[PDB]
Amino acid sequence: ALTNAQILAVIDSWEETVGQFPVITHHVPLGGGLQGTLHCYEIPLAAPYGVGFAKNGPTRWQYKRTINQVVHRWGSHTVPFLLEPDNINGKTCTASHLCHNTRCHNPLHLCWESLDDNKGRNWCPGPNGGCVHAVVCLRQGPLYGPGATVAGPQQRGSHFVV
Amino acid sequence: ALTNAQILAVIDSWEETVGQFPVITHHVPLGGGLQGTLHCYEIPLAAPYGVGFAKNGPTRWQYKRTINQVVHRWGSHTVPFLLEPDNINGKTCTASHLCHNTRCHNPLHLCWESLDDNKGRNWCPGPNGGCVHAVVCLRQGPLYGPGATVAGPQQRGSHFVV
DNA sequence: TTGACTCTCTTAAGAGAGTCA
DNA sequence: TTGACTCTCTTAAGAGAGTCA
Ligand SMILES: [Tl+]
Ligand SMILES: [Tl+]
Ligand SMILES: [Zn+2]
Ligand SMILES: [Zn+2]
Ligand SMILES: [Zn+2]
Ligand SMILES: [Zn+2]
Repeated sequence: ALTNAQILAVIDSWEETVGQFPVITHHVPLGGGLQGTLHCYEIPLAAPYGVGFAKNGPTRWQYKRTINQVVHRWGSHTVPFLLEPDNINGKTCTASHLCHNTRCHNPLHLCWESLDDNKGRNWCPGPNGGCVHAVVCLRQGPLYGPGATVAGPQQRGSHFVV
Repeated sequence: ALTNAQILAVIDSWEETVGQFPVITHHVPLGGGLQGTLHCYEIPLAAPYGVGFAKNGPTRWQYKRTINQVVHRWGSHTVPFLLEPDNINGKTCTASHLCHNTRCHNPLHLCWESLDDNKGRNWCPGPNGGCVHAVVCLRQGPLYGPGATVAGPQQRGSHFVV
């Protein structure tokens, strides 16, 4: 098992490497009709990605470090949270992009929460539109809005009441 | 099946059978500290479920009818929408429970929308809490709230900015 | 020890189709 | 014809692990 010092060193080498990713400025909706700016540190689209990083899926990467001849590997966005509890309320903790930008590995753009909380940020009105998340959103969710419903509630007869 | 008249006959037969399901009253949060009341028509927990209905999964059912001697089968919640486009913006249309009650088959609790719109209703603040869905929600989403984030955005060094 | 690939799995909102009687 | 079971698949937010040099 890695000591807490070894984990800290893993987190430090991860931050060192990610800090050299290309930094892209994105203008984003905050809610309430406001505009804000996020700076994402984006993993490259193709190899090489950076020391310790490899792509295991179209938008999935892993970080790998070998310590005392033992290979350790983590999901690439989970590394900032290696000193945190890994579950809550019986649910696994997941890396959650506050910037909604999968390639971004900026730890200031990530939080550590259940998959349901993670997903729900897709529909949040944003920090200036009424977000109620205790760890506040950085932007309005990309899927927030009136939606595109094709057909609403309806019946042909009179068998039903709401 | 194929013709419009045949499709109307399927919707009417479905409504007649579901109109005989047990009607269960559920009191629900509306948002804004308000409460409302919904009447769900709930498919039975075990066989028999009703004429034409069979369970294909723990919370999945199908409706089956024999038309021109050929069996036609649909997901049990899709029948009200058989005359609607089955996609929108290149996304499949799905039956979306406004009451968030899978066993309910009340078509006044169903709409027809992309899977993303469907999912997002889980986190909607509700019709009295700021819902912006064009086809309005019937209740606050069961997952709306501050969340239970274990760790927020953080860095150990000074390589990152928001 | 390291890079660049390969594969399958989880979750919770949803689906389609076959085997018997 | 109808009922009651079986099985796997889709999506988009997320994961773990093997092989080879
Ligand atoms: Tl997310
Ligand atoms: Tl739903
Ligand atoms: Zn970012
Ligand atoms: Zn939020
Ligand atoms: Zn209902
Ligand atoms: Zn809504």
